[PDB]
Amino acid sequence: MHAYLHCLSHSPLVGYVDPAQEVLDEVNGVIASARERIAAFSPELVVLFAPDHYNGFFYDVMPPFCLGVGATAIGDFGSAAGELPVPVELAEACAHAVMKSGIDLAVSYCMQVDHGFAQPLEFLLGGLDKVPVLPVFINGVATPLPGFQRTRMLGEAIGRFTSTLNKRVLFLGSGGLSHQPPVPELAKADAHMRDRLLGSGKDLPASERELRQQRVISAAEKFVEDQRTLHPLNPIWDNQFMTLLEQGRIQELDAVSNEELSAIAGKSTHEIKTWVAAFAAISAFGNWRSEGRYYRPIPEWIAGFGSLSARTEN
Amino acid sequence: MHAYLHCLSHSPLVGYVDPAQEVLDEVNGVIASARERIAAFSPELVVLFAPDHYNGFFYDVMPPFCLGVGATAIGDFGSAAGELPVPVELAEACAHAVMKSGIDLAVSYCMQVDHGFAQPLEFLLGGLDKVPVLPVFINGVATPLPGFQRTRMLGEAIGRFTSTLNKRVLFLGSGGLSHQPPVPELAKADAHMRDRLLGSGKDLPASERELRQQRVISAAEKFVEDQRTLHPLNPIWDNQFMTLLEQGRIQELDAVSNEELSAIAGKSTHEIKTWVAAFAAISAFGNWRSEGRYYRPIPEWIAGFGSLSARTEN
Amino acid sequence: MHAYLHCLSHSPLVGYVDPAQEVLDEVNGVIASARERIAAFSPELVVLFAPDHYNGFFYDVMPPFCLGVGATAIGDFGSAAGELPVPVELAEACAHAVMKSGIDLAVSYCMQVDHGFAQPLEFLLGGLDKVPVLPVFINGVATPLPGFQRTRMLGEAIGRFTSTLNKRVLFLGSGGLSHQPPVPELAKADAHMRDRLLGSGKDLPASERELRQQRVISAAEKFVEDQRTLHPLNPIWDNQFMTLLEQGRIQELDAVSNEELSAIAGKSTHEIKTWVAAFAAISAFGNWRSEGRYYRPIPEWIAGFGSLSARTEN
Amino acid sequence: MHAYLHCLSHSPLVGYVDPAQEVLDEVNGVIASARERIAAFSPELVVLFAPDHYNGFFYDVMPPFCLGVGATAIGDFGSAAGELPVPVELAEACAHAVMKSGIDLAVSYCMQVDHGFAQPLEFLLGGLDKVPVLPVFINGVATPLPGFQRTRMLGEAIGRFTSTLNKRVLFLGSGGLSHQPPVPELAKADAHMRDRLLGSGKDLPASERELRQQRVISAAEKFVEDQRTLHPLNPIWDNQFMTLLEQGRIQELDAVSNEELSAIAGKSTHEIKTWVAAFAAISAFGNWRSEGRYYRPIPEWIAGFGSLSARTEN
Amino acid sequence: MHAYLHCLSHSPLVGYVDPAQEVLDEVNGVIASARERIAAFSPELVVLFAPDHYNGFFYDVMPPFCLGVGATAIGDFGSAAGELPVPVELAEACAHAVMKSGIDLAVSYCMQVDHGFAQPLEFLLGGLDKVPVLPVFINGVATPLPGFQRTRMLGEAIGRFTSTLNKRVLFLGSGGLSHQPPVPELAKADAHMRDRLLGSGKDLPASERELRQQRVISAAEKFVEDQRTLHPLNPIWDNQFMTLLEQGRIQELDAVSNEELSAIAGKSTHEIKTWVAAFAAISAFGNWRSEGRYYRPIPEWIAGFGSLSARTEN
Amino acid sequence: MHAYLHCLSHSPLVGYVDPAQEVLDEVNGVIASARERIAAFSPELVVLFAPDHYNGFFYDVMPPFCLGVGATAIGDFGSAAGELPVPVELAEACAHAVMKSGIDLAVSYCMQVDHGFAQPLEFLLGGLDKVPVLPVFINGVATPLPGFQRTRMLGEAIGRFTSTLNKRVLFLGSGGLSHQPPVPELAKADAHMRDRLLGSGKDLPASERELRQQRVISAAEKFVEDQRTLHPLNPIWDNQFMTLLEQGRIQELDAVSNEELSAIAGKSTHEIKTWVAAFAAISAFGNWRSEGRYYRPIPEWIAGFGSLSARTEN
Repeated sequence: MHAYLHCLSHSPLVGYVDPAQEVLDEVNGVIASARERIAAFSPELVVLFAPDHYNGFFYDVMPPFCLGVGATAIGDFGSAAGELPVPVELAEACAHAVMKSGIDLAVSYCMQVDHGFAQPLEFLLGGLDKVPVLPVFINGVATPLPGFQRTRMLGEAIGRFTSTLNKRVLFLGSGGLSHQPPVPELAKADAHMRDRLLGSGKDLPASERELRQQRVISAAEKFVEDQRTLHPLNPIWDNQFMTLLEQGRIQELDAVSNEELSAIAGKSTHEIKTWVAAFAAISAFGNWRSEGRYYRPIPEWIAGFGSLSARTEN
Repeated sequence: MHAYLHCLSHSPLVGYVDPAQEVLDEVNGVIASARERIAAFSPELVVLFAPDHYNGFFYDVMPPFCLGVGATAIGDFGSAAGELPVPVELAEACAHAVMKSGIDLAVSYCMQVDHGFAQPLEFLLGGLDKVPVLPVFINGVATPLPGFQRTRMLGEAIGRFTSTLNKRVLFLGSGGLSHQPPVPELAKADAHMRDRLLGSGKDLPASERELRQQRVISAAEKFVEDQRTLHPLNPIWDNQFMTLLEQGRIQELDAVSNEELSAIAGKSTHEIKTWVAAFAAISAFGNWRSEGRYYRPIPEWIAGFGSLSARTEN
Repeated sequence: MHAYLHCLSHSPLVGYVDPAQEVLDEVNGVIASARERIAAFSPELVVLFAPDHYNGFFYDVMPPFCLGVGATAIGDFGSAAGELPVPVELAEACAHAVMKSGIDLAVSYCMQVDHGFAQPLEFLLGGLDKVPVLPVFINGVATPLPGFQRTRMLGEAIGRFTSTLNKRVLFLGSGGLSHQPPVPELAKADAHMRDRLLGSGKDLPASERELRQQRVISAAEKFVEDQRTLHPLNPIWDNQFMTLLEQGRIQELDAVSNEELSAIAGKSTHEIKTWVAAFAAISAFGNWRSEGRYYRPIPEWIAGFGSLSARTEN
Repeated sequence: MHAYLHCLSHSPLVGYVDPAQEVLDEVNGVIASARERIAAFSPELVVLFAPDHYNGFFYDVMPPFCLGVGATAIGDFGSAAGELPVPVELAEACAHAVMKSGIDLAVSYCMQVDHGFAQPLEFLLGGLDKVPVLPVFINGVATPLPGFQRTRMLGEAIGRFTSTLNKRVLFLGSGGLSHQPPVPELAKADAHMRDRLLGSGKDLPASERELRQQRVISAAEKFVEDQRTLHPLNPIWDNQFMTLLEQGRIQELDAVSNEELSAIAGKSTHEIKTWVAAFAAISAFGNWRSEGRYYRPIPEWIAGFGSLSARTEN
Repeated sequence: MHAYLHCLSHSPLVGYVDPAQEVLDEVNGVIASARERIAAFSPELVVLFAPDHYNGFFYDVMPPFCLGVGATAIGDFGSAAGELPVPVELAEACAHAVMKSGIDLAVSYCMQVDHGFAQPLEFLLGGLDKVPVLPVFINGVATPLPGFQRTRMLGEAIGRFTSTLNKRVLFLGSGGLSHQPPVPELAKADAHMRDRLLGSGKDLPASERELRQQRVISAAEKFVEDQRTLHPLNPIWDNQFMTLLEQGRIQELDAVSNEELSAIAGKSTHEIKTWVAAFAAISAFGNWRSEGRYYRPIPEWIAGFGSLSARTEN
Repeated sequence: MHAYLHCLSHSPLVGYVDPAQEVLDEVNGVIASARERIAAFSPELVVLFAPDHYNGFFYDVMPPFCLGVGATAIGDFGSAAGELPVPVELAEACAHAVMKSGIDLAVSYCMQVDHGFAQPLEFLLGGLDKVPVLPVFINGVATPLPGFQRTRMLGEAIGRFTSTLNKRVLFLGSGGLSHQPPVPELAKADAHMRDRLLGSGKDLPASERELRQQRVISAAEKFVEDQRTLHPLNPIWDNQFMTLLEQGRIQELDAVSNEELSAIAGKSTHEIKTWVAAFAAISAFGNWRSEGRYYRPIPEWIAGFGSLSARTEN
């Protein structure tokens, strides 16, 4: 059995607000190197964990985990749009096995996904339709939120299921590190914002999407001006987190509460739960080891960019 | 601490197809007696487990468990319609505590409910708005389905949470016993039926609702003609199940697989999972004992009608 | 101690309905290669697990496991007919030891067997009378059925018994993978079909045998036309099953219920229980390893053909 | 829950060879007293363990345990003949549950039974058709034989299953104590005797039945002449066995091997395994206590007559 | 051995901002009743847990727990001022034993205390110098903060130590329930505010004290105007907490993180840790039971007033 | 991960009272060799455990452990004076993690330190500002005192925290071995000495500092005259202690009570607790080994000079 893992922050701000071009070159070089490593691995199946940003899931129903038997990228932020090559029958078998294993997993047959699902596929495989995909959505914005413990459990379940497919599997994690975009809050939402959150946000007009993009860009530029306008980045905790992952010590993450993490690093950090899931999955394939570790704070994009890869040693 | 529990089959066929009027009188007498016992108990908070019949939850997102912070009865089958008195803040606290306890529970702020939520409230409390409610939906129709183990876990979580509210609590279970209405299947669904299941079933026209009601009535009359046209009722398993509940031996239900139960009693039986949840909850209040046990097969209504109650011994 | 194991689907449809001749050549090549490997091993004793198809066991008495002290092939489907070289005294000792070990095993002194016992012997050893045999029948058609747990237990018992014979042992598994021939059902059987199932099926006239063969052939051709006329094949589950066997993880099969498997793959799949027994047996000889894995779905023969071998590493 | 148990030796020699008439009166008085106690209990369901004497089960297939979904008494020795009121659906559910529990239990839809099943019903209920019955056959003549351990396990399984029927249950044990009738042996059987044992013994002519009856009568009279012509009775072991049962210490019977018992008391003693099963069953109903203990050796009938009863203390 | 426990919110706003006078009367009645119960108990030693409000402990050194061998009330808010009758030698022995038991406890020989230590003594004993005292300070304002686990451990240590003094002991808890006064924050503190926090706050001029009092009064009046200007009160969590204490289930409080509590109820809630300590202490005296439970939210005083008492049953 | 450890006695008497100059040369050679080894290691972060001598901590508050977020050396005994390069944010994260781990740790933002913190930095790194520092103060003079058990626990907590910083870490221990300077005692302190101990000792005039220095020098010369004027040195226990450390057997130090050690070696020995902490820390980095062991009693300086180093084996 063989397995390859890669986790990568996603940049909604690509071509909108940009840092010194040299840094951009370094980032692109890292991306290309990872892409080449994967192409060398030549995967057959792609498992993709990713969060959403109020595009398909809304407060009409908000599950902690969802699995997309049918998915479609809506092409936000100029990202790719269209359907995704999901192996329906395999997906249904996976859902059945996971839920039997003791995880409470919603399913969906027409899922709407955004750049959070698009960018990793484009950057790492050069298109949406290259390889069969198993999109898995993890809530990371709307409280209450799943804890680290359950996320690890979910990762292990999917890992043990896929370990018996006799294929070469690639796991992706698409959550950025500590950062804070200007995300609306339901508690302080007005009537219209509440209505958008409740389920009318599937059909946002292009004007509203552009307005939200401008909000994100302006907040990012303000964060460039000062890190205290929002939660300043925490390089210390980022390095802590990645190092904990590398040493294979995810057990120790159970001790952290959700709002512990919210207080330390800011509420948008919960995206990183995707990473945890990914790593848990690979631990079901026997021993392994990491590589390609890279990190860099970026004032221009609120995010602290990071990337990591791991590979099973057969 | 004090707690009262009651489980009762729901009859969508009330006034459409009817048995010998004497049986109807006996049923109504049982209902009235239970109602009087509850009124004697004088509850302060009502926790209500119930299934759906493709009215608010559709294959756009289908969670195994959902909790309704905001709910509204749509008045199907001539049942009551309108909003429900949900204690918002209490509901949010409950959701937080449950999910922290290790259960993966979706939430919703605008839930659509049908007779499955209406009839028990009307019959046992004389109206929707009498007491604060905590509506909890459990999937029982669309595979994959939660197992008995997880349902018991959910019940225990809610039970331990509510045990510390220092109130008098009433638990309701609204799932009928073994039966089979003519429920559409997504696997064999046509394009239009699939579209209705995917999420367009929230806005079914009155013509479609009447057509579905006529389908149910006709299938019920056919089942009256013969029990082999569909799955014949299994009185043996019904009595087995109730007796297992009475003796407080729900642990032994873990050994049963979902499609074990489907094969033995027919796929519609999964509704009874609500009952399990209810009983698990009351076990968190200390010792207790049952009463009011009653059961009777009914050819006219596909269901095998049943009812049960239990009470904590302080 | 030395042991060799081989499992192979049996094709009642050989020369009746046939696929593209190239596929036939590939199949025969695989068979010949396995035969040569066995001939290299040069066994002294053959333990043979196989199912029946209503030929000697009938509802007069239907045991879950039976051991044939005396056996005779009746030459169905043009397969070989005649007696089998059973080492009587060794067989009786085996039965005694197995039953002492805690398995409830019927015995028989005049067993009637069909192609399910003939084809593997002919194809792998070139005749019925080449080597001493221990025929063991496992029920796989008439409910209730033994579970995976007990089948594994039986395999282990026979394995530990034979491990002390100081011989070179060959284990055979003769159950096909997921498929569905047109098997009669006692529940829906008419008076005559019920009478045939009850015990009068030992003396089926050649006309009835030919009629049943024609039923099988016609149903196979219909299944060629469409896989939904009956249960479509499940390549996913087949590969799952074989991979689980190869990694030596049969323990995880205990979690599957009989009608779990029936729902996933179709009721005829229960034949594969033979395979499980075989593998369990070899695990009693110390460490081992697999080889020769091969699989291919075949529309023409309802079966999904498969084959596997394993060998102890002394 | 309520349960009553009774075990009683069966006398094939009633009216053929008789002891002093006073002893006969005492025996009949004991029988009548037990009958009255049962009639006071007023059972709803009867579970009946009994052995056979080469009348329906023959070496074509010989299971250790069998359960009769359909049964018929053939009226041997002038005993009653006709069908038995078996609750088919309940029987099938019982078989399913037992086999799931981990016991390997054959089933049969047309079972032939003899006086061993008739006499207890006539003597204790006054007819075959008074109450629903669950006939369970236990092998006690043809080696290899089930051990005490497995018999206890079977009893417990049936007990826990029936405990949830919410009925009043009566358990019967119909095996005599230590004795030895002239039973043919397959090992020393001639060609004709072997053929009769193999399966042609279902249709024994009345001449052969009368010959076998005369053999039994003559051997009984010889045993009257001397207890050393066959195995002499062992009153010590009989009292040992009953006392062990009364104190609820059946666990200690596991240490006894089958041929330990054969050597101590004679090979026909294995019938008493029925008793063990019965007692195990009642232990699943909570605490209980015994009564009516009675024993007496009888030279005239080879058997050492015994009888015992027990009752749950609610 | 005998022990009495009482916990009571402290009101810095007494006579500054006042609610409806009837509520004031009810509060005073509760206080008087508790006082009478204590006077009936007639204690010999008083253990007093209380927080501070930047009056003696400052960021020059900020311990999690401190024990005052010598203490002095500075008479803030018009509360009493002067020394406290501390049994020096007993105090030193207590410190030694506690630290030996495994708790890391600072000590101080000249401690400055404020109304948080004064009001309970005046209200419950009618003066500072009535009974010997053991003042114990618990940090509840300056992060990082001790968790519930360690606080319980501290309580148990003191409890077991005092249990062997052969005296009648009274435990006091002086932390208010959920509320939020306008407390300065070091992170956002200016140069002067930081200097005051660092240790120059021991000698605050009367002008600064009056300014801080006016800040508290104005913030309280604003909170009267709206509960969202600061964190609104959480009656649900208050009742949760008290009920958990009453049932003797403080173990379950370990699962709560500090900033869990901060998020749910507001950062000032940490005062209630005193209560936990108190209860833990009494658990070292054998069984006990509660009484006098009382609670009431008050808009006028930001606090949600509460009071509770418990007593050992000898 | 990589870690280097070094422990070294501190000599307040440098240039005041001196031994034979050859011994001085040997000491300086050892110091230089250790310095070169460290410079080869090239550390990035320095964790420094050290005691105080009544310079910043006084009986106003005396914690067992304190962590200095902000520190300043006051230049006693002619040692260096000025600020220290403390990585504020890293320090706060460390404090949070340690206290969460279950250690009760005070914090301070303006800490005053003396030669006990200065000399090791100057001698081993050539200045105060070379590397980031984490000053940690351990009480070793004022009873009650922390035990060995808790000190080891503290060391382990800091070790596991720093192990995930992905840096190269240097641990320092700055406590001398068995000795006794003329330290004032609070119990026998007069009014003025008590006032100095209570907190007025932060602002000791240069005259008082010179007087205390002269007291130390005179007591040292008297100890040169005779070792019985104070507690004579215990070379046996010193070698015992170092050997126990080298073999990695610090667990066995838990059995020693504080005043056990006080009786054996004299009350000033408690300084060595720093060493214990250091070693515990390094044990969190995996295996390691010691070197550079050196010891020598010195009559002239009351101390028994010692030095030790250890290094992780990657």
